[PDB]
Amino acid sequence: MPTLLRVYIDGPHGMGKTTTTQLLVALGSRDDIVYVPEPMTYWRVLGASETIANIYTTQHRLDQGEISAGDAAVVMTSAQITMGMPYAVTDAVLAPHIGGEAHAPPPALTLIFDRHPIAALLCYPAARYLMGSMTPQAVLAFVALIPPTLPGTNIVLGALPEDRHIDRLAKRERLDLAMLAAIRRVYGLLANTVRYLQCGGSWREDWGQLSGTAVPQSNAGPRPHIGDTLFTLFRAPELLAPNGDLYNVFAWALDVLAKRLRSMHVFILDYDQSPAGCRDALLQLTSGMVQTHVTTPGSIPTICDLARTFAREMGE
Amino acid sequence: MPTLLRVYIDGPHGMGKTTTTQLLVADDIVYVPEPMTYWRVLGASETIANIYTTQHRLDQGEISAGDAAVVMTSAQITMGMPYAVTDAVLAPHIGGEAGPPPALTLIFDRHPIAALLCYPAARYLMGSMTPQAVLAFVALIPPTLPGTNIVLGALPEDRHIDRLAKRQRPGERLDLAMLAAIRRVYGLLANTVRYLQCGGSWREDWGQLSGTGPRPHIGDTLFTLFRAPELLAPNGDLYNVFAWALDVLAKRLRSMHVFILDYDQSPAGCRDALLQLTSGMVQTHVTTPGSIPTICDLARTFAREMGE
Ligand SMILES: Cc1cn([C@H]2C[C@H](O)[C@]3(CO)C[C@H]23)c(=O)[nH]c1=O
Ligand SMILES: Cc1cn([C@H]2C[C@H](O)[C@]3(CO)C[C@H]23)c(=O)[nH]c1=O
Repeated sequence: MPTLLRVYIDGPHGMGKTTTTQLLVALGSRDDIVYVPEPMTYWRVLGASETIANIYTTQHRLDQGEISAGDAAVVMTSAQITMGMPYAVTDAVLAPHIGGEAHAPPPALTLIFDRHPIAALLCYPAARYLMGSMTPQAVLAFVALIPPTLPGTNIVLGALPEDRHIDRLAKRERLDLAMLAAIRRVYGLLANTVRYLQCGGSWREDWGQLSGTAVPQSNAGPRPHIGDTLFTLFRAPELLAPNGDLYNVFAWALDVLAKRLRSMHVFILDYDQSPAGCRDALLQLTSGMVQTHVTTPGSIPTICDLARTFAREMGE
Repeated sequence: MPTLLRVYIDGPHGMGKTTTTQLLVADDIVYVPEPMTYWRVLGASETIANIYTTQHRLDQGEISAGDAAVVMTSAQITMGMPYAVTDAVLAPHIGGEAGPPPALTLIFDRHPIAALLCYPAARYLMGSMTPQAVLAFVALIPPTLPGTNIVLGALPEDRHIDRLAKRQRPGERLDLAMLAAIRRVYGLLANTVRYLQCGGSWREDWGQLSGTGPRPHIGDTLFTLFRAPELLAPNGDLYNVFAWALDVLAKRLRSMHVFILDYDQSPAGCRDALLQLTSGMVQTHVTTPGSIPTICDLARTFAREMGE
């Protein structure tokens, strides 16, 4: 009965996620830990041409009033599909190999992913909605498509003060502070949402506490108010019927959001430290993560093959 | 636990699927109708019209293939939302196969694969969707649960054109090139399920598409559409990311149970044939004691809100 440890490193761009993941992997034996990198080659060439350049280019032309919100939404929506494809297809092929949740002995294999499918199907789309370039209905359609949450889904989010974050970003994409704020807010909201659900929060019971505007710990702390969760973003006029509550189609999508996030294992990594400091901190966090059994005898080698294949073909 | 019979009425538009499903249920049989209100108002404004106008603009050379594909892509997300959200919430209620009449019969107007696979594939055949986008939607197809019975149609082309002309939805343009494409995709779909059920291995047969248990040839299945040059490396090999999506397609389609309804007849004749087809469909148990009444509620609420 070989066990597997899956860890998805996620959160806003520019905090040091990629470095620290590589550093952690460099500490292990090549055969017992494998890095699933960002699929940059899929994004710039294989799925479409220079998808990142197109997203940045679209938000800029919308911001400058050169294209309409509608024109922006179509490009952003199609672009996000391209951005999420390698994550969704990897999740789908991995799925059959994942058994139940297995502290416990060291895992036979550890897979560290640079992001989870919810980055492209939920977080970046929600931030683009805040930026005016995605409709809330399209964000909810993406949510309804998030794959069932496999057992042992450990997600590591990141903490980094805005000023240090902004500092790192003056490195070269395009320098969008509003987008940085939006993606930090969405990942904030996501950590609070997982805690709200894990504390027994029912969005349907608390929906009425939202009426207002905009004024995190994913696995500690008291229960957050629904106003500090992702459910706050969907009180948009577009989604409300003439009686005032959400149309049922959108309510069901929120039911799906709850189901998917409630069973996840979320951890917060302080990135306000040197690269080796982030590496250790993540390594200490990796000890409280949930492992799973695998379903077949050869699932370990198959999974390892999948991960190396992915890295070779799609990472730079 | 009580048993459930799920029946997805699908296939090319213009065949009379909605006419014949109306008649079928015209409290132990509930209909999840075509979510026309989502398409025209709730999800976006007149998405049908936007899809047919875009293809028309592309056919006339007013917009580029790239401009069309972005619109078709974004619009297929809108079209499929009602199906995807319905499947996501119904999923936890479906238990294993049960194999006497079911406690509930849920008849749907289409399955999620219409919007995540068949319409995208037809638009690729129409030059208005990239094959990479079709495989992105394929990777997102929900896992096939037990008892997924899908009814596809059979109808001669000329008769289908006649019926298509009467069944025009709001914003639709009569397009015989799209009719041919959607008829080709659904025919390929039926052959693909048979291919996979008789043990066909797309990876083993792939060379037959380029290097020259009775089952259809692979060139007569959906896999042939994915020999698209955009998905291949300079040496001709398919990129693994796309091969994986084809592995997902094989997994999702193989376990669906396909039934063919002859539409070349009257609405009562079509309705009657549909009912004859139900004896071979697979029923499942539900997972909770309360699964039945809540599924019924889902179905009525969907209908009331999104049905025309
Ligand atoms: C995952 C994801 C990323 N991105 C961009 C922002 C980020 O800085 C990046 C590297 O992660 C360049 C690519 C999106 O726009 N959408 C997405 O779904
Ligand atoms: C399911 C589906 C339908 N359609 C159109 C064709 C059809 O005739 C219709 C009603 O069934 C108008 C809507 C698409 O364009 N994409 C789709 O995924």
